[PDB]
Amino acid sequence: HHAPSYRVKRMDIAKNDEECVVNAANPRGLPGDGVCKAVYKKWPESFKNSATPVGTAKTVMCGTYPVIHAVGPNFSNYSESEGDRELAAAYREVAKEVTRLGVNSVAIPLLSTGVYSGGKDRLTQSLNHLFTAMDSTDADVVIYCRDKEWEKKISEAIQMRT
Repeated sequence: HHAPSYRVKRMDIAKNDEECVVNAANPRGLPGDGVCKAVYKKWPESFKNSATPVGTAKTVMCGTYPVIHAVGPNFSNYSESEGDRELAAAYREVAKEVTRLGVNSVAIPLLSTGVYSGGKDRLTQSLNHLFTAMDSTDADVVIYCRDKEWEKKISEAIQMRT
């Protein structure tokens, strides 16, 4: 009867200690930048046939370790309305993959907050969708960020729900 938890860590997600990782992927399975680039530096072979549409997730196993490539929308290309739907869908596929894989924990970045943000602060939007999808899962979720003010805000958002 372990208590499923949410935690935040301010560090490179490629160094995670969880049972699987969510990559903030692009649709074509390219090395990309930011989080995707850091994931490519550690598990480049996880990009073998990882291309998948926006709003979906595709898991590639690296030995026993799952890399869940979750493709959020680029808000430079998507409208606020359609991008919101796609961002929800990506996270819903993450929850389904995490459940299917039977993992006890998962490392997850905030989708669509880096170069896909359209130059808007999307912390609250992305985190809200992350919770909406992951709340009904029982895996321990560890959210990764790099910015210290973002760490504070994510931590505050987690603490205030209980």
